[PDB]
Amino acid sequence: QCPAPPLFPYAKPINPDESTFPVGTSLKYECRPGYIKRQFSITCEVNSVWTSPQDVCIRKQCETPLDPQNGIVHVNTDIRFGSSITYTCNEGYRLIGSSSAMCIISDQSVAWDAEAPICESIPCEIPPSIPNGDFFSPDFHYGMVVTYQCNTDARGKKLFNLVGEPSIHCTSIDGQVGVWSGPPPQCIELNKCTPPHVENAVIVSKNKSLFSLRDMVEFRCQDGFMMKGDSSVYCRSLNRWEPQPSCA
Repeated sequence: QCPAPPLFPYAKPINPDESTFPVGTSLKYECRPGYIKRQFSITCEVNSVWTSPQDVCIRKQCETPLDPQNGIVHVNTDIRFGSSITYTCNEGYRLIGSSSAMCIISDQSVAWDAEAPICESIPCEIPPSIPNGDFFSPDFHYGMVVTYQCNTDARGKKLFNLVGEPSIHCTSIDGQVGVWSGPPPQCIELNKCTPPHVENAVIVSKNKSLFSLRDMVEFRCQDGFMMKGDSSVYCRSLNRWEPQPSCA
């Protein structure tokens, strides 16, 4: 009075074709590849329904995954047959290798179909060379800082004004390519001024790549705003402008 047995995703019959079994019939089943090896029986009970033993087939375990150095392993389900793991690298590190692995049948057991990846520090190009100066460094990777310094004269006395941020650091925008945080500073002669900047204004006087002491600069505010302060300023020592205007 029993119908054909259920068709288990984890088990198969040891000796496979029929559609009618009397009550009390026992059939010999086997756990499929990737499950811990076991032979068992399914029985046709008095009410014409089949019963199999509890937790008969357990999925085989793959080796314990570890977090890469400077990275993390993500176990989304478990570390058994059919499951997958993904890897990510931490901030300032980039992945080399496979970003995922799956627990698959390997010979007479189970194994990860890929090796764990490396999370290496994002590298940087040598920082820029600047005329009349250089950077101090103890090979550049994410986070490293470099400070620039102007050359002194042959007697160790100040010869240039260091203009801008003296320090820059290796960073990244995409998490793959390393970029320096900003531009390097400049080493300007003591009787010179660098071109001045006023937001939402243009220079109407002669533009210069570099200005000399007492040189004048005239600014014009763009259409929409206008002068606050004097429009004319003059080059002072130590890269200063006297007086120091605005466009609001």
